[PDB]
Amino acid sequence: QFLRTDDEVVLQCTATIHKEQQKLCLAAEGFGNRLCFLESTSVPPDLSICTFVLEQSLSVRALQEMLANTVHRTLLYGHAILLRHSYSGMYLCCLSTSRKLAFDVGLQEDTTGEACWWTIHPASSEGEKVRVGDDLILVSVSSERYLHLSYGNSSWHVDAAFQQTLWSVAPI
Repeated sequence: QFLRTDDEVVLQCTATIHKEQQKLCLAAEGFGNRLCFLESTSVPPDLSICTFVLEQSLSVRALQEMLANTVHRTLLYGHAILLRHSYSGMYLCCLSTSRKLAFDVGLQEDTTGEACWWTIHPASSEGEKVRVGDDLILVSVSSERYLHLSYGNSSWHVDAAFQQTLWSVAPI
């Protein structure tokens, strides 16, 4: 099975500290605060806020074409993608707010611009079809930062950083 577009997926990652390993899912809520967060699993507690739709999928050339002009397809490594949040209808984006050399990651409704675009990359070839069960690296088209699993005081967080994180994107 290979990942396609217009799908409903869950972005998961593996967090290990003090030898305790767990699966975390990316999530958010439309109300008030905009930032995303992570839920522990085992299936996460809340799954409605945990689902994303692969609305679009373009080449970087194509994406930049449309932008410059204004001045169920499959996914391929290197392509930029757009992830809408089922609940809020807003879009997974990379913000310009920090937390300190890392940006915040949240929802926003404005789908124009590069901030809401994430290029997908392989764990270890560009142009190849993305197979379900593959691990993905996501890079922000706007900032060129990575969707990153971060650790704070007591909790795990997500941000756009200079270091990478592997994401188990899968449907359900």
